[PDB]
Parts: sequence; structure tokens; C-alpha cells
Amino acid sequence: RTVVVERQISHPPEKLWRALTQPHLIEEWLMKNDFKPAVGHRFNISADWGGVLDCEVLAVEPNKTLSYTWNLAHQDPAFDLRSVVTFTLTPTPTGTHLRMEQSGFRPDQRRAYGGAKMGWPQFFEKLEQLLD
Amino acid sequence: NRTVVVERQISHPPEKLWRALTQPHLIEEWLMKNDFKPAVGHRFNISADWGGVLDCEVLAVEPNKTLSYTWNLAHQDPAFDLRSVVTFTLTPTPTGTHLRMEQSGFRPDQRRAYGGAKMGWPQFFEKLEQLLDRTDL
Repeated sequence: RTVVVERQISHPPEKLWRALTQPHLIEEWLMKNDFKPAVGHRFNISADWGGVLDCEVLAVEPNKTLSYTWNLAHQDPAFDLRSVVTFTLTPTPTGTHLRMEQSGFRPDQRRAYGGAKMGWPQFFEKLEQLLD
Repeated sequence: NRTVVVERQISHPPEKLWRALTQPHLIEEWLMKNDFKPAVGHRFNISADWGGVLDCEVLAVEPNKTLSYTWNLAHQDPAFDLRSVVTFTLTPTPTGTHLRMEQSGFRPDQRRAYGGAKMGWPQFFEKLEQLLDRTDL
């Protein structure tokens, strides 16, 4: 299954791009992370309570495309997530159109699938609030 | 090995607080998704919408007084390989209940984990107090 979220952002691509690629900015709308805009770069996204995700930068195309894995190794197949998250920025007259595609959810992971459709909209809201 | 301690004075009776700490649908309100059960040895998970998950096991249960369970996450990187015990202690007071949360098991090589819990628990308790107030008469 794939979770897709799209939104029209009222800011230029460069400004959105920074909020998507700078650690301290990502942390504002997302959470703690050691992200770096370099293909092959491995990093983690974690929460203050201990939860953590394992990621690797897959593709980087300044102001246009950003993709990285978003996984968690777990003995329980229901929580053993392997996915790809890809941001696609499309410049428009008023700002930038942003699409997020997260792929890889298995039928036995409704929890992760559902949590993604619920959480991304919130993550986006915090991102827009940040840019505003 | 360090331990995180957080205390709060809650303006609600111990029984009410106890329910919010032991009821799945209530725990999810201030904490997150879970399949908790007030039974010693019971294994469960606490998971987030973004994919994060913790493996837990009930260790001790003393109605309206004490509650303890493991709070772990197996990870290849020792910085994230968390192994800890969370224990809640309820002490009846004239205006409500005094709550203490002790989470021990933090290794000296897990600086980020220790600090995250220090400011993470205050956030959870804030939502806990909010829940107790909105569900009050």
C-alpha cells in the first residue's frame, strides 16, 4: 500500500526545501534527526520517548525531489516496517505544490498504514505553520 | 546507569489517575496506541502513528498505588538499544494524588535517551492532567 499526501504551500521551493533538508528545521515539524542532503547518507529519526526509525538518503535533487527509506527492524512482522518516503516539489505562481509518497506498507501492518494517513497531514500542518 | 525521575501533584483522586494509567483507551489519550493489561508478566507494545514502537512487559501491579513495566527497544545501535523500567507511584494527598515516575536502565552511552525522557515525560503528564480535567464533571 502507498500513502499519498499533497498540499499547496504558499512559499517558494527554496524555502520549503530548507525546511525539508535542515536538521533543526526538520525537527520543528517532524522530530529529532541527523539528516544530511547526501545520497547514501544513513541516519535516524527519533522521538524523545525512545522510538526510532532507520533511514538512508536515496535521491536528492535540490528544490525538486527528496527521497529516503523509513524503516524499523522488529521481530514482529506487524511492526517490521520497510518503506520509502519521497517528497516532490512543483513550483507554482503562488508557491510550491508538495507531494509526499510513502510506499511499502504490508497488509499485516494496518497500524503503520493507518498511522501514516493520520500523521502526515499533521506533519504537513506543522511544516506549513513553520514556513508561515 | 542513570534514572529519570518526574513528579507531579495531580488534583484528582488516586482511583481516577489509576484508571488513566491502566486503561488502554485512556493510555492512548495521553501516551499513545497500546495493548496494555494490568497483569504481571503481560507483554505488550506502545506504538506511534509514524512507525516507532516499544516492547513492554508488566512487572508489578498494586491497584491505585504502584505500576511498573519494561520500556524497551532492541536496536543494533547501542545509542538506541533501550532497556529500561518505568515505575509509577501514586500517593494519596488531601487535594488529590502525588505521582512519581521513575524510569531506570539508561546506560552512560545513551545520553540522547536520558535527556529525551527528562523532557518527554513532562509532556506526557501534561496531556495526562489535561485528560483528567476534560473527563471531569
